[PDB]
Amino acid sequence: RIIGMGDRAVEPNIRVRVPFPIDKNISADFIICDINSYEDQSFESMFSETISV
Amino acid sequence: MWHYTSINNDTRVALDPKPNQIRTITKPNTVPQLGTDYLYTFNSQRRSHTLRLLGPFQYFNFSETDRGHPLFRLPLKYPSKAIPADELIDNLHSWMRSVHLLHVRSEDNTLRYNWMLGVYARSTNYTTPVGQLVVNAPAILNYSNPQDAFNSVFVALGIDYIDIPITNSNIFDDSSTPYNVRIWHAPTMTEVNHILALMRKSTLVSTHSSWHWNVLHTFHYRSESDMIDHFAAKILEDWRQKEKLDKGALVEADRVIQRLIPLSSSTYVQRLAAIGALYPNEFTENVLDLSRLSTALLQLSDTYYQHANDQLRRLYRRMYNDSRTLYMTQRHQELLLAQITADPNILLYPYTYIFTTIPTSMNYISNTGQGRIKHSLTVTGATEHDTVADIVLGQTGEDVITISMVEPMSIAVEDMYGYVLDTPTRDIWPADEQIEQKGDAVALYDTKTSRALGMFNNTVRIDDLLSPLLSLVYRTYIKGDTMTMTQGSLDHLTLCAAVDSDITFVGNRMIAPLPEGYIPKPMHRNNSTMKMLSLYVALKKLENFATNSYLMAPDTSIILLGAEREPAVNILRRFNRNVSNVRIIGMGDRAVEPNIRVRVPFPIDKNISADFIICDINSYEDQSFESMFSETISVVTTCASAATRALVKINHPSEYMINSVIERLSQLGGVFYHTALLKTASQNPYSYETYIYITPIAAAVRFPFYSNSAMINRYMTAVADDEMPIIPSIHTVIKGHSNTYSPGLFCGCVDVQSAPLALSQLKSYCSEATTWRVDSDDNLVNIIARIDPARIALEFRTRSNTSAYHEYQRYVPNGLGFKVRKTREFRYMHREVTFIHKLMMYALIREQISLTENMTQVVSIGGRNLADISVVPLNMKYVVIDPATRIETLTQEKKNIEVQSRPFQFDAANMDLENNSIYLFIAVIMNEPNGAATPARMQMDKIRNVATAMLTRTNCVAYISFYEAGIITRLDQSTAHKTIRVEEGRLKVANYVPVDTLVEADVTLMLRDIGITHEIIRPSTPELIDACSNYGIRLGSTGGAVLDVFNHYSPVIKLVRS
Amino acid sequence: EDNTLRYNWMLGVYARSTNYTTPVGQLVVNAPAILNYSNPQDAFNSVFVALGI
Amino acid sequence: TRDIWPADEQIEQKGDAVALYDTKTSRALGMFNNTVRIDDLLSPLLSLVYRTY
Amino acid sequence: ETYIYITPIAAAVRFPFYSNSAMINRYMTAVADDEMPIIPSIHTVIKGHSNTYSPGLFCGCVDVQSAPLALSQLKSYCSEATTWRVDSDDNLVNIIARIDPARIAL
Ligand SMILES: Nc1ncnc2c1ncn2[C@@H]1O[C@H](CSCC[C@H](N)C(=O)O)[C@@H](O)[C@H]1O
Ligand SMILES: Nc1ncnc2c1ncn2[C@@H]1O[C@H](CSCC[C@H](N)C(=O)O)[C@@H](O)[C@H]1O
Ligand SMILES: Nc1ncnc2c1ncn2[C@@H]1O[C@H](CSCC[C@H](N)C(=O)O)[C@@H](O)[C@H]1O
Repeated sequence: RIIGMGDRAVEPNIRVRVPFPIDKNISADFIICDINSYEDQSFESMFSETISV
Repeated sequence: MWHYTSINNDTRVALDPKPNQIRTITKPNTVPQLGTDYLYTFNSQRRSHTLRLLGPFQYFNFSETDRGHPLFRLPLKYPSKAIPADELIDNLHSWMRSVHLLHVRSEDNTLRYNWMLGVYARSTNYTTPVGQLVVNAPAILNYSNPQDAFNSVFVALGIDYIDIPITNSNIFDDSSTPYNVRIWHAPTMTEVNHILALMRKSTLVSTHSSWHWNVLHTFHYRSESDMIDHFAAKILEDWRQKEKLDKGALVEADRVIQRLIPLSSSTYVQRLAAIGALYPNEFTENVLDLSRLSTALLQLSDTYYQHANDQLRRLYRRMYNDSRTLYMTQRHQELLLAQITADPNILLYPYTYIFTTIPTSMNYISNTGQGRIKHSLTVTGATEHDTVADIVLGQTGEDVITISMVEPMSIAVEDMYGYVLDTPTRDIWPADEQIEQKGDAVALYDTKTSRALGMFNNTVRIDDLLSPLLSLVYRTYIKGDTMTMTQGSLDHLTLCAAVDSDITFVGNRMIAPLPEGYIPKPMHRNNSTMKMLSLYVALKKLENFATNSYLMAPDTSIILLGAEREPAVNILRRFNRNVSNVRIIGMGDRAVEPNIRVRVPFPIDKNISADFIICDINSYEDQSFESMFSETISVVTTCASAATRALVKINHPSEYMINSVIERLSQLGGVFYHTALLKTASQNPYSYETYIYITPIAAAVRFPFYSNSAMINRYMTAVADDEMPIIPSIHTVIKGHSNTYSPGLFCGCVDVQSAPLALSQLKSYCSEATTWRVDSDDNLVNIIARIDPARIALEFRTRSNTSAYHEYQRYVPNGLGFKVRKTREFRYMHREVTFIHKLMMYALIREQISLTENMTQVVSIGGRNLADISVVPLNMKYVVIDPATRIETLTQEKKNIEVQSRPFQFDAANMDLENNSIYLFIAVIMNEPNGAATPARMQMDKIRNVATAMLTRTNCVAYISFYEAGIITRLDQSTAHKTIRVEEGRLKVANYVPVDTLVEADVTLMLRDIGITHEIIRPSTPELIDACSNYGIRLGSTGGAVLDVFNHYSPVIKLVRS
Repeated sequence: EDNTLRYNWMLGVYARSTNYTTPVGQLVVNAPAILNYSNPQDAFNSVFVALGI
Repeated sequence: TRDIWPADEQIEQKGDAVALYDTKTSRALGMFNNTVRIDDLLSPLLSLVYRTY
Repeated sequence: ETYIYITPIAAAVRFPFYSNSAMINRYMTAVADDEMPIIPSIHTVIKGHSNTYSPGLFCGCVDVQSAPLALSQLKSYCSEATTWRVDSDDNLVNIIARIDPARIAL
């Protein structure tokens, strides 16, 4: 099973947010995260986004 | 201050061959043989013949004399490929052979040959004064410096300008040109100012900022309607050149600005020029760019006129009225300042204007590539809704959206054949309970099983599930195959259903040969053959666990008692064809040769005899119990003595029937018999059709009888007529935050303008959704949504609607997905057995909670905000106690939800439960907080310590679920093990880590001296029906055999004590 | 532009196939927008009132 | 390599991140960043073993 | 663009944090705006023993009669060079040379 998710996705990729509100029960053996973008925001707000990922 | 950089260098000027090499690159190209230089692709559009010559034969116009004669005509008028690849190479060679230009070989190494003007004269046969000049003196076309190339052909003639038609790249598109160009005589800077002021008030002309050759030249268009096709073509390029510059890179496109500048023009390109000269915020693109573009940009220009917003409109209107000057943006202007000082004496567009206000973007995000986007909606957001519209949709069509149901599924190959064996447990049949069980069978029989149960029984069948796929490996069989290997599970499969005829094996592995011209018919399978082929296998599995047999030793006899006339015999005969001498006999009370028509058992004589008997007797409605019983019981006792290892079939597994079957065997036969019933796959789920396998003991049987009856119990749960069939349906209508909708799903289409209006409301009923646009410029968006009671119970808690309008509105227009062709949607979805088991877990507790006098709070321990359904009423507070979960937003919106971020414990050290708290203990009393595995002696304390406290706490029910031991061996002898695998010592359900079993005999006994009240309630059929009906979920067929066993051995113990 | 319209297939192809010769097939030449309807039944009510048949 | 994060250097490292972020990395560094990419390096060859296939 | 791989220890980690930060340091060397983008270019011109040329490369063609005249001067700016005639009887020789600061300083 190879699943794909993101905040701009298209079937069979599923369009969601990160982390996303409660429920939905994400689960896997491996996760590869490539989150980032797309310009821009001040440091005090950017930090809270990077650290939350 | 970024001031990006670039390299500006003429790209046309540096194409012209040398004056002494111009000889080489023209005629002497007969030595080489083309091949890769020119570009050719062919489409069966049809038709397309894009044959395009590249440098140095690009921008080359063709004379009408040597155009048609040599080549072009005939190759085109095949027309339909055809068109051998040899034709192009050999024929194009023939053309390029006979061609040359007039020139003079020079000695100076710093000369260049004018290509453009040279080929212009040649192609016109030197007819005009411009082309005749280069006949008497062909050395005029040699120059050492650009610009000075043309200065020599205005002074020598006395003319002011030269007009020249353009070149079409495609050499098979023989049509009139869209426009032409005109080159003006202009030496100095002061001349350009004089000419461009003269270009005004004249038909239709244009320019473009800078120029190649350092000499003024302009464009002249044919008609007004064919100008916007050229403006919209250049504007598109400038948007790409500044895309790489604004980020910062290296480009080589000289000129700096590609945008065209309309001089004397109409009124359609003044509107178009304005919108293009402000670099709109098409990011991501949107716009509807692919097509038609020429009309999409006209709609775009209408946007900024009123939009969006302010000084953006003003900028637009400051360009609409003007459109006479070149508008630049500081940074982009600097490129000209950087290169105007690098080399003096170079012409630029006199009239420039600089502005620094973009200012900003929205911005947007979207995509325009094939795809069908799924959505996942939530119950919180940053917006506030109150009293909104009812966004109505209707009409699906049958072309775009097809609605069906069974559902069809997709599995493997060996998984088609598996079974689960049960085992008796009782050793005595009381004479006081022998008439108690009878009364249950008699009273039940009178009224047939629930009408609601039969809503799925004869509605869907195994045939409709497996056949669809089973007849696709038929197409695979044809022409194609690999190593097959006799005996294997693949072997008898492709021998059976795929091929009516026999199968020849050569090497025990190969499939050969091929069907030359005759196509062998697909074996016609039947409803009464699928049950027999999966039982034949089970029969061989019950004999010996050793795998890879399936074939018998020579001189073995098997007889079937059908179920005639039915095939099966032919299938189990062709399979045993190769193996020496095997006898497969078929009999029944409706049979046809080679099947023998008889009765059962049949009067004396005839001497029936075999090694194995498979009985499928029954039917066909109807007769009263006292007469039916005597028929069912007479079948068993006449197959038990007919063979040594037979298997029989009974209806109504009611615990009376099964016990009367054993009773009638233990008395007659010597040394008793050993009996055990079983289920197999492909038996039509929830059909209460069990099978009884009979073995001649091996000594003396310990526990012949049944006690609680686990597998049978399924049957003994049906009830008489009640309420209604339920039945899912469609709505095609949406209210805003309004309760009361029937289970099912709904779909339609809405205006893209109010697409995100619908999405903001769908969150109240469902979590999943699917959208797509049919075509890029239809503006209609199709929507499918599915109603789940798992979200309804979470939506309508209080009054807060919120939602997130802002989030979804960022899709319009494009970004909702694009999908062509047709698509089919189904009704009953597909879920495994890990999910359905839980749907029965919560369907049970819901009945128990919503019945008691009074409640204070419902408490769950472990989960993802799950088991929300079951909390009744919705007014009731809901508490979650788990170490890991998401908090805040969901708990802030007055949902009466609260979460404690602490690990619970079961030591009776700090217990505080109190009046009316309902605690759930799902799976959190098993393994560790991380995901390891715990002993079986450390899980008992999690009940002892909860009870110890509960003894003093006022009537406070605790709901606890735990695994029942005995599975150890019950799923070890079985053949179905795709899931619910047992790792010798531990149960492996789903994922996690395999967990230890709990000895039910000890767990029950140990609570008879500490605890007070402890009732064990197991989920039954009624919970299965309600689960499948509300959610709309089919049973997993091969997982259905898993459910009706796994379900039983997970007790839910209710500790309701005061 | 309205997303809640449906095109009458049966009547449309009937007229086309007869070269719009009959009064019923000529009606849909001057005004081909008559074949659009939002509600069944009302599809046909428009081609009896306009003809008088 | 480190085992302790000093509480006196936790705000010294912060000041470096905050002061640096404000101004994007060197313009000269970006002369090669978005100018050349892996795609332009490997794809040329990667699509020649396509013809081999 | 670095990546962070995370593993659930196996017992207790010794050195979880970073000190000098070697791989990260690369990032922490960028500065604000300064001078110029530099950018290589072409010259198509040769002076005899005269300093001050912009980095990059230059090329063209000369009369074969004065081919070795150019070669005697290219040695001042570069070490590598490439020449070829187009055709046997053109008498034009194409020259490509590349400027190296490893030779300028010598
Ligand atoms: N939690 C989140 N919030 C916002 N955007 C997210 C996200 N998780 C992933 N993304 C997406 O990740 C992207 C970072 S750049 C990703 C590369 C880009 N998708 C490409 O195809 O080249 C953003 O476009 C963003 O939409
Ligand atoms: N002793 C017996 N008396 C009556 N019918 C018997 C019988 N033994 C077998 N049968 C037959 O078994 C059938 C039960 S249903 C069998 C399935 C059916 N033949 C089919 O092809 O789908 C009855 O039709 C009955 O004719
Ligand atoms: N002290 C405690 N008491 C009860 N549950 C606990 C606990 N500590 C942790 N848990 C929870 O028990 C769960 C074990 S795993 C349960 C299945 C998992 N929630 C799923 O959705 O698939 C974990 O989710 C964990 O959050």
